[PDB]
Parts: sequence; structure tokens; C-alpha cells
Amino acid sequence: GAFPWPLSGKTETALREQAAELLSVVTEHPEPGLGDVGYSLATGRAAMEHRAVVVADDRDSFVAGLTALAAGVPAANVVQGAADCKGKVAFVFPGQGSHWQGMARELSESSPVFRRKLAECAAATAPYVDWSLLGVLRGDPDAPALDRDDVIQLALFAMMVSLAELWRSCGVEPAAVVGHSQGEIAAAHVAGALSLTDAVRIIAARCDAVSALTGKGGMLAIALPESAVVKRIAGLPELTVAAVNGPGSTVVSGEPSALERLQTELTAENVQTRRVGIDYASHSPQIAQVQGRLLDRLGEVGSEPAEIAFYSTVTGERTDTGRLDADYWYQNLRQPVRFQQTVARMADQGYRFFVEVSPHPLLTAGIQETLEAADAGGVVVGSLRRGEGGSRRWLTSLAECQVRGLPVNWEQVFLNTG
Repeated sequence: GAFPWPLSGKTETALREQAAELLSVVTEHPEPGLGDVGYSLATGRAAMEHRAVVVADDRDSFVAGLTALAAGVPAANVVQGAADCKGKVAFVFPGQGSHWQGMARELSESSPVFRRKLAECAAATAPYVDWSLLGVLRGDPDAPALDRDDVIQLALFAMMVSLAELWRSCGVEPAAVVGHSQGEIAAAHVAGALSLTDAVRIIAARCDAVSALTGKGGMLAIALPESAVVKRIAGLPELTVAAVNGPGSTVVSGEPSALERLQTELTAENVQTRRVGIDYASHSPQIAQVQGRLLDRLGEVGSEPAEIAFYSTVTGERTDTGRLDADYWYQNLRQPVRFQQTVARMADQGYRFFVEVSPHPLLTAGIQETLEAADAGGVVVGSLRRGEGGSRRWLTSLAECQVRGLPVNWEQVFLNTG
């Protein structure tokens, strides 16, 4: 839990503002209200080209940050920035692996917006599942445990869609969405292409189909450019490139034993790997043994043209929502995800502010390396982290954006943040 105290001005002027602030907040008993201060700092005092945001929950900790701002030193609880970044806004929606117990538990208390979309998502899922999504999202011991795909995929969907809604209600409005694997479904929902129910149905379908492939496959993320990985797996047809998450980030789908040996090899060559939290070989040839159950259970899928842009990690280009028939959805699940390629395009197209709506950052590095490999720096923030899913981590994400020039609706920020 935390409170955002926004401060702004040209250089030195900030140092001043904080200094003056310490004249009243520290005491001037009546000691000023912590939330009452932030709202003022935000409502009053405009917003200039040298910015900073003191994220904390106790008067002591604020004073610390203010003290440091005035002195012209860095502090942890203070996010500083230049506000010199003018590019387009995108929401990134990654896959599984973001999940953790009660991702939703904190932010649900603090934010009405978040809790609402979570409720919507739950209603949507009710007809298709024999368990309580809200219970999972809250960590009810008597509920499923994010150890099964249906539970994971539906929970992550809820989370991402709900974190997206928060970002928006607080004034961060996406000019485009880019999704990765199952994230495309959430991306769609958010762009207006898919409906809550249709998205949910697509997730339930996907999960039925793959139930066969369960434990027969997995995925491994590898800190090597595609080239290297390709050259390591050329003679290994039971492993396949599943994603190019960046110029030095690559995922591989295949049989367990294979993955294990490759990881062994790669751990020995001091290449950093991490096995992915997926129990099947998504974006691999094994996804074709289930094209039927899916294309059958999915049936008709209604996609609508979208108010937001939708860059497909399938194609690698802005796609017309409404072309997202059941085929697109079997393709989503069967095709390498070409993330780097999609982002590279979005960048050349202006997008330079990328927000990852995610219970934990999965693609933040890749976005950065890609943008920095196109001499096109931008702002790349996540939302929550594992074990850190309340206001402080979120407000920090928002802050890192604001400091770099993103507009914001503090009113709504303050509300949902409390």
C-alpha cells in the first residue's frame, strides 16, 4: 500500500519544491494529511520537464525522499525522470509464468476498478468452470491452485484485462496492444475485438484441446539469439523455436527429456536459461494433434473491428480485428510468436511507451533490448511483481511512466491507489 506525491519543475526548481514541502508536511501540526498532500501536489503545481514521485506510506519515509530530492541525491522511494519522451502508448500482454498466489489480493482492496473487472471476468467464467475464479484470484485455500492450465490461463486473463482497465481509468490510454501467446486473447478483449465471454470461451477451448498434450511437452527460455538456438537444435526435431522475445531472448518448445538435456548443456556453457511454467509444448508441432477438438469446440468466434490497434505476434503486423476467426486462434497457439519482430515494427511506427499489464514482468527486458537495438529508446515498465501486487509496486510503475512524460489522471490514481 502507498501514496503518490508528485513533484515537478525545471532543474533546481524541484529541489526547491521539496524543500518548501518539508516546511509544512513534517509537522505544522496539524501534520498535513498524507493523501491530502499528494492530491494537492498533483491537482495544483502543473507538471514540468523535471519530475519526481515519492512513493511511500509513512510520513517518515516521505520526508526521507523529500530530504533527498532537495539535497540533490537519489533515494529508493523516489522515482525521478526527465519527461522528455514523446511516443505512442502500447499495452503488452504476455503469456503464463506471471502467475502467483493471490496476485489480485492487494490491489482488489485498494482499487474499485480492478475489483469490478475481476468480478466481470469471474461471471464470464462461471458457466465454463466448476470452481471460483475470484477464490483463486484471492488465494482461498479451498480453491484451485494455479497448478492447472484452465486455472492459470483464466486467472492471468482476468489479471491482465483488469490491470489494463486500471492503467486506463488512471489516464494511461493505449494507442495499441501487443499480445504474446495466450496474451493475444486478453489483448483482443481490451482492443474491443473480443468480448469477455468470447475470450473466455477461447481460453476454455484452448485448455480442453491441450489437455491431451499435458506432461508430454514443455518450453525453455534461453538467453541466446535465435541464430545460436537454431544452430543448437537444427538436428533436434523434438525441439522448436516457439518465440523470439528479443535480440538475445529465445524460447524453445519440445519434449521434456530434450529440454532437460539442452538445459544441462546450456547450464554447463554458462548460458542462463529458465524452464517455463507451462505443462505442454505450446507454439510447437504437437499443437496440431488437437487442431480438431479446438477448431470444433471453439466453433464460430465473433471478432469485431477494434478501436485500438492490434499488432499480431502471429503475423508481426497491425491486423484487422474481425479477421480473428477460430483459425487465428489455432494459429495463435501453433505458431512461433515473433515478439521482437512485432515490437521493432511498433517502434518504427512511433510507439515508444510500452506498459506490460502483468502479475509479473515477463517481457520487459526484450522490449528494452529491441528498442535500444533500433536506436529508439522508450519507457518500458511492468505493473506488479511476484509477492508485490499492491499499490506501492503499481504506483511505482505509473510513476516511472509519469516522470518520463506520460499524462495521468491523478484523481482516479489517488482513488484506486489508496
